[PDB]
Amino acid sequence: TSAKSNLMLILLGLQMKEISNSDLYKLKEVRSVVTSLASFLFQQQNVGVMKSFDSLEKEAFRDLVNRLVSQGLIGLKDKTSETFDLLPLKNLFEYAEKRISVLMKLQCYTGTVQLSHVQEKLHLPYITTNGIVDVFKECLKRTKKQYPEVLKNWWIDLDSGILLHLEYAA
Repeated sequence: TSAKSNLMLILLGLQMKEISNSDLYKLKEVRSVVTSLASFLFQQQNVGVMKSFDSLEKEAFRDLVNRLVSQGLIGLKDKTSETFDLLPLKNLFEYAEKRISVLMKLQCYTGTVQLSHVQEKLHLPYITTNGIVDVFKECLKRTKKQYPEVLKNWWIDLDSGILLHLEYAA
């Protein structure tokens, strides 16, 4: 639980179909996350360089936000107002959940998820392999929590696709 994963979840659980970059920043839980990456950026400045901490908070914040946009988890719905579309993230999570639950009802152990298939089922050509793993990683984590009696452990290998590994308890 750190960095853009924490922001990923903040977003994931928002209820809004979208949110403006502006508003998103004013959220308390989001500030805790940037102030954290903020301290790293301060330690990382080159000799002689000295930006204000706020300059670093805002900078950390844009970096945290782009981390998700570059993997396709959130979409920049409107550049003009800096509004993000939170749906790609909510659908990608939902799609994850469904796959995990079916593979389990089938006792699959090891199964593949192709990136192109996910881009096609949902309708987002910008999702990336990293974006897919981070979502399935979180879902597999929650699944083990809600069903200890079913899922013992899990792993995600890579191909352009992820290889999901599942091992059961009873």
